[PDB]
Amino acid sequence: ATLKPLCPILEQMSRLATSIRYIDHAAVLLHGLASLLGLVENGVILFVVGCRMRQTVVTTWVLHLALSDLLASASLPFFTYFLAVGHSWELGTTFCKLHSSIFFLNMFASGFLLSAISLDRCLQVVRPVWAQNHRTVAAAHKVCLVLWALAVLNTVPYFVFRDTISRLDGRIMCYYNVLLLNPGPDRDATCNSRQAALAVSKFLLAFLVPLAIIASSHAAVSLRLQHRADLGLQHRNIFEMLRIDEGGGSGGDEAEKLFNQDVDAAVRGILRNAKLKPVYDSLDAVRRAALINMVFQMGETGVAGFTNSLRMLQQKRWDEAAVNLAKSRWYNQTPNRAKRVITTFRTGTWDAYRRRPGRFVRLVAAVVAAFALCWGPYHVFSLLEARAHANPGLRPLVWRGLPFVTSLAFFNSVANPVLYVLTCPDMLRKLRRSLRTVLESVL
Ligand SMILES: CN([C@@H]1CCc2c(c3ccccc3n2CC(=O)O)C1)S(=O)(=O)c1ccc(F)cc1
Ligand SMILES: CCCCCCCC/C=C\CCCCCCCC(=O)O
Ligand SMILES: CCCCCCCC/C=C\CCCCCCCC(=O)O
Repeated sequence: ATLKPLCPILEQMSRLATSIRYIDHAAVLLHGLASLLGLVENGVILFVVGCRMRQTVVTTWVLHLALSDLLASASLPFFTYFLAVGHSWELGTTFCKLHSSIFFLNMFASGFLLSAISLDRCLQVVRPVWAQNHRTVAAAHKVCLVLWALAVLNTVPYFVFRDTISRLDGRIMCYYNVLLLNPGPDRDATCNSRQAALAVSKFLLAFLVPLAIIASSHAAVSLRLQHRADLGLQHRNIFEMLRIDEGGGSGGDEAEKLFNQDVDAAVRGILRNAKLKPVYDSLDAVRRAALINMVFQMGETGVAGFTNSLRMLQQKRWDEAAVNLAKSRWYNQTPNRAKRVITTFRTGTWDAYRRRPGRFVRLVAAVVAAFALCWGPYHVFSLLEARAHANPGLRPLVWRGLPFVTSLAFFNSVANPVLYVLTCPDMLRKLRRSLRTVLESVL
């Protein structure tokens, strides 16, 4: 036989005269239905958004946001089995680590994605010139891959410090064991230090900091839109295009700004090139603005690569240039930012990017609301559990609330897909269409 040293928080939990267990069937059914609903709801969401819906940047955020919830409701039926046998983990040690990791993986992922969403909207409003030339779908996909890697990285310690602990009544707990690996000379000290180190860091990186970014990005937008509304109602600013001085301040540090919008710098480069300058002189003010965007999107070298297209613009053969530009890799990989430039060359009319209002606003505000209401109460008790190492009086209070608010965060994965439909008419329409098509196939 063996013997492991445990933290005082655990030892009391390991001591609460019979092998017979009482089964709360109500919780079994409650978590049972939540498993099926959670899998089916997020299941059809991924299909509707990903297969039968036009792919943009915002729908990419939601797509990954529905993927983490799918994994979250995949671990749920194993937790139902846990309750079915009277609160006991009977599926080995390695499966205990993996099952627990999913909960934390979904936690960090959801907190990072809600941050990315708020920042994507912020860049769209605060820096219009940059956004229209770089906010592509492929970039949105690339960002998510980084976020998941950081999500996995932050769930590494929780995988390590999970362990199965035998009780005195026969049950087997699956919970924290901060002494499992590399315990210091002082067990009591390292029990408290690394426990608070987990509760505090998880509270900041995955909740408080997301909420801070969300609220901070929300205030920047509302003020920027108010200023823009005042500019639009001015007679002078009627046909103005590619503005920068909306944020105020001087215009001397334009070459040093992140998410750059230095329009003047590109113009000097255009005149420096022997290929682009005579073409630039041929075009009118509107078609010059579209040429600058091309320089912004692929650089001077790439724009000078379209020989036949430049020759067509210089002779004012617009429709002929439009046909040529449409058969390129530039238009094939990023159609949205490309179609806007090509059409400008055709019509000779400018289409304002800052005219287009944001989408999925009702969706994000609803998911955030559910996010703060489900993970809110959880972190409150989690921080108290770390505090309960020095104060013994808080311990019975933790044993009551923590099992509930944990299941509350669990049910967050079941709430979101319902909220997706109620705040997005396009989603609901596309769903009833698929539903009707499916039912018609049988008849
Ligand atoms: C009910 N059991 C755990 C409660 C807390 C908890 C569990 C769990 C499983 C996966 C992911 C997270 C989980 N949490 C919350 C957390 O890890 O912070 C099961 S229990 O009987 O072992 C238990 C009951 C009361 C308690 F205070 C601690 C553990
Ligand atoms: C296993 C059961 C659940 C399966 C439901 C349907 C799965 C298919 C979902 C969409 C697949 C194609 C997605 C294409 C968009 C890629 C966007 C991205 O992930 O960056
Ligand atoms: C499965 C149980 C989990 C449910 C947790 C609660 C989820 C819903 C949270 C609050 C949603 C409120 C939405 C706020 C926007 C209201 C829409 C409006 O009036 O414009």
